[PDB]
Amino acid sequence: QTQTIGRLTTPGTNLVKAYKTSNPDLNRNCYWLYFDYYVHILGYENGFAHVRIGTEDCWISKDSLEEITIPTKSVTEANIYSEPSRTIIRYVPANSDVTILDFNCDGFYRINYRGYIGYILEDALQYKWKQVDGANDGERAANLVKTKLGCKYVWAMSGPDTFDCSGLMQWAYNRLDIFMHRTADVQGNHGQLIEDAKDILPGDIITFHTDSEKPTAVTHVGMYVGNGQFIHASTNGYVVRYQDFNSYPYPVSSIRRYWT
Repeated sequence: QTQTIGRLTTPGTNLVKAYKTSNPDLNRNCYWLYFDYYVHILGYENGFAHVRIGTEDCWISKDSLEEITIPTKSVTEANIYSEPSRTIIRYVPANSDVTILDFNCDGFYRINYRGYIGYILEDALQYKWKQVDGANDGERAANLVKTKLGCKYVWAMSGPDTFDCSGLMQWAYNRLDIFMHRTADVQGNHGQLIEDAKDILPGDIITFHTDSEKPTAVTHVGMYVGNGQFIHASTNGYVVRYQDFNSYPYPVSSIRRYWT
């Protein structure tokens, strides 16, 4: 499928309602999407853009996002194929200036090279769309939140500069084209369940019971980042901060793995 790149702009605010069809009851949105998130644009219809995050697709107002392209230079000669697979369309010298139109196409960017359109290997271009390093998406997610240490706590925010506990998680996995829902309790009910804290890995999310007088309730979430530490947007300082996993005095509800 041919797709373009969307960056949410939500003019004048931080959120836009999402719907599951192009003719919705505007009062019955399935959830929201947020400022500076990234999506694949599937198409347009009835004033809405059809967007996709990983395995999730929904509809948002065309005014809430902007279609964008990404220029970069190549660092490794390779062939621009007609689809993300090594019919040849052209060739890219040493470091040619190109323009990316789509990403994460089974290892292949979709680009424009001096007027020629097609798919090129990800590692051939200087720009790396995940931004961070890591052995798997879990470690990448962990390194993404580490970049946010010190960011201030604000309710209902998901970046780029302020966060609440659940927004930090959804922001991090949106940067990896992996969708999770917005609230802590829903996040803790999806992805692969890790029943054993000794088996946790960076990028795994942890939900917690933080109210002793409502001990089954789930309002708070963090992400394991290795070495017995997790990171969370916390009201204990109103900041994104490290937290010692073992001495944290609030019980775990679930450990969930959204990376594969």
